[PDB]
Amino acid sequence: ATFDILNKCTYTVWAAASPGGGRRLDSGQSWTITVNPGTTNARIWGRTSCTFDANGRGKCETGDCNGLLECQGYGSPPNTLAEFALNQPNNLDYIDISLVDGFNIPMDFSGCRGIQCSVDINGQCPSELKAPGGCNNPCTVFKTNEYCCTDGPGSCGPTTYSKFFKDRCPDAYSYPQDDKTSLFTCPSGTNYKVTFCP
Repeated sequence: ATFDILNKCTYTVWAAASPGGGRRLDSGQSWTITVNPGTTNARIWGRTSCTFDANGRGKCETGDCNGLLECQGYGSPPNTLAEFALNQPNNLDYIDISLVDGFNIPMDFSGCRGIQCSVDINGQCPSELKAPGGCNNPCTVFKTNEYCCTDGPGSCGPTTYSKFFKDRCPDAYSYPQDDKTSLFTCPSGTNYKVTFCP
């Protein structure tokens, strides 16, 4: 599948992908990548307030991936995520926006349907969850089963903190087991667009 990733934010977003790497996107810029069928565990995000040297090493305020421009692994929360797994059984791609590793930049993820989390989550973030440049999920910050769902299927459910996210972005995962209303599929062969600040 192809992914067009577009920055419509008024500020530079250093886009990142696992797998795929990373690119500086100033306002209005785009980066198109191919992710092969069968890839699972994949994600596209944006990073704010980065600084990189001529070799691409440095540090981002949000979403930092081991201090590289061209990521080779996941970023540090808080980071809004476009998650996907391609060509799964019955020729299905499974897509979602997740807030389980936090929020940093508003996002639209579109394929056979549009998913969008665009409200001002940073401006409204509870003080328990605030981070520089974003809003953490309570699971990242408070490590208990109530928010992290480690104790098995059905052992957790929505909390006051996850409802903060879900009330604002009903279609994105707000806690780890938030699948019924956050996990979507498209037919394999669909191509995708991820847009920052839609």
